[PDB]
Amino acid sequence: GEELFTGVVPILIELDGDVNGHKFFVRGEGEGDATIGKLSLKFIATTGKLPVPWPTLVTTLVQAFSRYPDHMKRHDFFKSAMPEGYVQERTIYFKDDGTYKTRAEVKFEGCTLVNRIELKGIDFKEDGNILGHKLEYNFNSHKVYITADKQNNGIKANFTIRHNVEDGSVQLADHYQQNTPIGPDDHYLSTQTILSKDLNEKRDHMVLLEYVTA
Amino acid sequence: GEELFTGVVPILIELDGDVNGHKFFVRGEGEGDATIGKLSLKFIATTGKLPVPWPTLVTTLVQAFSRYPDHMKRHDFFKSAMPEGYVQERTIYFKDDGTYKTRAEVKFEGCTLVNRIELKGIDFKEDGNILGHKLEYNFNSHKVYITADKQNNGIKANFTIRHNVEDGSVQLADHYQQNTPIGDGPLPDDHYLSTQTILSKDLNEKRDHMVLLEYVTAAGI
Repeated sequence: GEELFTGVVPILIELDGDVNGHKFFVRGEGEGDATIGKLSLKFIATTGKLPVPWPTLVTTLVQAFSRYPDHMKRHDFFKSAMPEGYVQERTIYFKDDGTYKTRAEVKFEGCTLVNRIELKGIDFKEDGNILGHKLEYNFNSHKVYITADKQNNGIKANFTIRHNVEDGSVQLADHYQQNTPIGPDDHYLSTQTILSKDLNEKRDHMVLLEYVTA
Repeated sequence: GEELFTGVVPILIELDGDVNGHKFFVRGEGEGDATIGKLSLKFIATTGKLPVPWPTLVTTLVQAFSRYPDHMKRHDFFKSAMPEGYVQERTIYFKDDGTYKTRAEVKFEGCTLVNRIELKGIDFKEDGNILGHKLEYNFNSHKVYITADKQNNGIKANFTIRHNVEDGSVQLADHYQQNTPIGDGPLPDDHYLSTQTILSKDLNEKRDHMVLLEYVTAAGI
């Protein structure tokens, strides 16, 4: 399915989220290029100020755009699932803090790639790093190891994101991933991310850029 | 229909040309937006300096990216033919000179819109405006009158490009269009396409080329 990822591909991302009863919705549009890894998206919270800081949704808000090199093309499960797409399920444990349960389907709708996500977060501490918005507006580089899932015919991944916090400590988020096709050897995805803001935009937003290679 | 023309669409253009025996090939790539009417393309002559000046190829080298406003959406024949596409057959008469006959298939091939063109030119003067490269590297604003052709289930168009000549004269090029859908399920009253075009060059680029930017909108009604 890599046949569909040569050159720039338009992207739509919709996240239906519920953290501790706090209902919110995020829409993102942009382009992705998987020849260089470039991911460029802008997200908008159509339901007010987010109850949760933007950097925690980064891992939830398209690894199909990883810049798999010539000797690692056989291992790209993500593109190969397209245009049928795949289902991405994740469990995110914020240490000493609440937890995420995310189900995501990444599929082609026409010529555009769509990532429709449902998120549920419970047992989060108010006045803490997540609900208290104490997390820095950053996302540092992380390696994500991908392995093959023998039972369900897809891939699984686990990694720990280190969120920088304003006072100076470090907030950790343990990730557990499961990808399943709708219709690979041990390698990793090295990711870089920049977070910016659009000054003409007053709705709570996030502009991100990403470089992903394997 | 028009749904494939919301937002930026990638474009590939390939020209197989035969003018007075002088064989050439032109390849073009870029993007189009039909919400604002913007075309951004770069063409390369992969076979040496063209026997004919670039401007003469402008009209031949995807009117589907014209910016039909919401109240003239019904009249957009080009978009309605997609993704199966349409055939553009054109005859171009240069006054006191030779003539172009172009057959082109503009269709969606995957997520890219492709314009494959066959061009044949005869009876051109070696000592004239075209073969002599007397035409300036520009393209002035032109209106393209569209009427509905019910018999061929498409559209026909007539317009005349005024090509500037270096001495100060004007070379005229009479155009005659006929567009035919490749499938079925695609007819607009008399309206026109007002077009602006800039022809530029990339200094990094060693091959005979042409970079253009174009703004096409629909009006008259």
